[PDB]
Amino acid sequence: IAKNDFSDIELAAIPFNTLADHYGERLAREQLALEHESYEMGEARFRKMFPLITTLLPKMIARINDWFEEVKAKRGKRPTAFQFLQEIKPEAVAYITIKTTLACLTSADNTTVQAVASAIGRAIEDEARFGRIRDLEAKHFKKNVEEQLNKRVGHVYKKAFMQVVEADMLSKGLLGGEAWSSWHKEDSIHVGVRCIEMLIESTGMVSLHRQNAGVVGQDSETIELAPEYAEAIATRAGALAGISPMFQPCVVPPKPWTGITGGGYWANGRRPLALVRTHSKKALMRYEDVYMPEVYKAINIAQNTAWKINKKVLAVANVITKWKHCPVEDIPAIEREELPMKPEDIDMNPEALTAWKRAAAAVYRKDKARKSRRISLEFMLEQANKFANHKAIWFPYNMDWRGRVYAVSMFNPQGNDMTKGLLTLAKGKPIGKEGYYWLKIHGANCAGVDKVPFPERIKFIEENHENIMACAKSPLENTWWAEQDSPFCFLAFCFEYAGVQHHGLSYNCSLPLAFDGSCSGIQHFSAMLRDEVGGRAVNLLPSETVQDIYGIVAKKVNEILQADAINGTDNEVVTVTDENTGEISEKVKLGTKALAGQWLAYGVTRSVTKRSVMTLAYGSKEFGFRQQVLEDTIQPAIDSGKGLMFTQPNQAAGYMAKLIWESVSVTVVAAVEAMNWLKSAAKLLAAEVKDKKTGEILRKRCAVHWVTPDGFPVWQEYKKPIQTRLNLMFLGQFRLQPTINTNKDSEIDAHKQESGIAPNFVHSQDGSHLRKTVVWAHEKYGIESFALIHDSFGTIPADAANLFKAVRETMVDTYESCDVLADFYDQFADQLHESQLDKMPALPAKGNLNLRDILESDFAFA
DNA sequence: CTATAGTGAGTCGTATTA
DNA sequence: TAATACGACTCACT
Repeated sequence: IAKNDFSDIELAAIPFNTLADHYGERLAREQLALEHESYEMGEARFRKMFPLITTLLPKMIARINDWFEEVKAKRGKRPTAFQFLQEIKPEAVAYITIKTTLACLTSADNTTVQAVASAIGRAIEDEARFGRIRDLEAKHFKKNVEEQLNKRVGHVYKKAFMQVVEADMLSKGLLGGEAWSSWHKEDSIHVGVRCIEMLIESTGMVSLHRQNAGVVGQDSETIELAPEYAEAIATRAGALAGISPMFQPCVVPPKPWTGITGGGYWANGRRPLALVRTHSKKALMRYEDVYMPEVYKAINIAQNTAWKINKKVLAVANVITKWKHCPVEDIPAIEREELPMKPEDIDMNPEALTAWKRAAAAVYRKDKARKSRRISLEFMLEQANKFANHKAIWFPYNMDWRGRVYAVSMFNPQGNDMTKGLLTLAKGKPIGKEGYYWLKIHGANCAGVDKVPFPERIKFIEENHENIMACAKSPLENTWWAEQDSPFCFLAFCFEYAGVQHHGLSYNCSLPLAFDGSCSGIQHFSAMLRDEVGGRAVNLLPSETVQDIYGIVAKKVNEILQADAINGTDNEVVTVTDENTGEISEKVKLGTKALAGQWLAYGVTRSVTKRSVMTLAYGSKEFGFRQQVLEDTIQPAIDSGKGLMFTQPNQAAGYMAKLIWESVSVTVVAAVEAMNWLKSAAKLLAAEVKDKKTGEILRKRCAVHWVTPDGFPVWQEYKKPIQTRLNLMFLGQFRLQPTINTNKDSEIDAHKQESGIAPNFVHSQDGSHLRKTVVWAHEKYGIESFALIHDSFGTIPADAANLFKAVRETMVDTYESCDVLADFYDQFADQLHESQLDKMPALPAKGNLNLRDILESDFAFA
């Protein structure tokens, strides 16, 4: 083990060396240096900036010292935060805070004092530990290594790219460990809050706002980025110049994963990562010695893909994102949106100061969103411009408790349009007729043209040749591209395309082209159940046309509407018929006849069913859609000015929720029958079997466990949090008493255990597919560069051909030799129940579909 | 999922510390 | 001595 076995001084030297031999000495330090930014800002690096940081940092740092004197100069008990914070270096505490606070303000929703406070403690603790070794480390790579200039060089602008290291040739000292916080959450939060409290004091960077003072289920306290400060981020250029996200890319290939922890990043002066993100330590220890060569292999392969900033697009982005009217109708506006005017009628409540509260609300709900979207954007731009020149960069990877693979860094290939467009693959190959083809297939997809057959997609592309060429030429003048669904990505396609018209198929392209799965989960359920009626619906089977589940699910809603418009119930009486005299209320019930018509008066298209149905693989049922249709279709309808046909809004949702559910239930009968078998399993596995008046524990509440095809075990165990509050005098102004979930966990939550299985299962299932797909597309075919995004697979135009069939292969290969459901039963059988037994099973029926049809399936990527 | 978390005041009793 | 900070509890809440 790295720990214990070695001494602080060694551990602080090992990473640098094992990283200097490879890649050179110049980068060796750049890698550690860069990583060290997660904890402290560099003296030289800072001073060199003579941006926002240049004012925050110094004032913040001074305030931490002032406080330390204040605390000591006083008799009696010392604030709990002190105890922990006093140990840590003020230059690190300040940076971690500022840095971390901002990153948290990127979330348009969870900016409650607890989320923020928690983040700070989680990182301030990472410096508390590791800080020593981190210091030694800085010292060590700051000094020049001895002799050999050929080894100290390394890089050299050649054509070959840095090669990853051999897991077998890795020093023990690099084998990480202990990647879990060890502080009681109370202490953690304690630290957090004070840091925050000090940020405010020294620099009014943020403010605390009381939200919904009174509501027992909504009340809260949140952090808001102070106005003047927010306006600088949107207005100035690079106000976040020296404020890089917690996790940044890499300048050298990521440390391979050999164990449960300590992979990806290199420095030992940091808090090691963790193969699997988990709710607890022990929970993560269940992977200590599992043995899943394929999982690690898939991961390690994924890390390797080299990326490079897309210089050109970075050039366009740096500009347009500062226009008082950007051509991209999505880039958050610069000028705040002014609140609605008041009808002057203050003393009237017909609906004035009744709904006006709502009117203003929305505007406020948006300003916050738009503000925090600006920060995320700015973070990306900063991160983009920061590595714009780097020949190449890499991304370390992680997994969620289900398996799904994720890029650790904030700015990563799994981001949004702009984020994606700013990136492209490091090395490419000559496009060739094969590539040029799909490069144009992607560009089509990049626009809202992906519901049609390939040939016809191609038409669209060539039919806009002059357009594509115009924009590529002068992007700031021919903004046609910025009017496309995936603007920055399309624009990224134009730069390449034109690049082919200027070099022929001998052109070397690296743009990552992706093939996204139609409707993951519904695909997977369909395969494991061989449902033909449903698989086709998604797209498993070949067709002349691209199937559109959300669309075939809509045509069915319509025919029921048509019929219920002709026939159907008749508007019912009131509540006086059920209870004569006393309740003239609900003077309306509305039958199916009226309700349907109201729907036929609105339209009911593919939109009205998209979300309502795609949340099927999330535990949604007929009751779920109710509150879904309402806010996603009717509410904003009324709220706009239309939808005046929904007289009794609450009832309309009820009618539609039914129709969608009744409609889907027949379309993908399988998925439904499978989700049910799983809900009916987690239930028994959860429930606490008890005897009548004896209460003896026949068998306790257990967790649902199963293993995925590529051999990745997964345990799903939702638990009930043990809460508590804290009494914190805030800025000596009032007592902030936040409710917080304590690390100590108790009884299992059978309700969430049940309603969470299905959605979790498939996701885990498509996670293994994504992995197998990386191993196959890497061994069978040359594909070595991957742009994974859960249900979207991408590579370079050259390798596109092979990846396109690779996904089909693995997809097929697995469900032909694996009965996941049965394999599941082989889990909770010999590991669950003792008495009942019956009234549970009934494995769903298998279908008449041929998993081979997939290979030839034209529009069923993934 | 990407972890997440009702609020402040009025009152007491307690170990701690200049 | 006698300040200090804060966990514990109980309440009322636009």
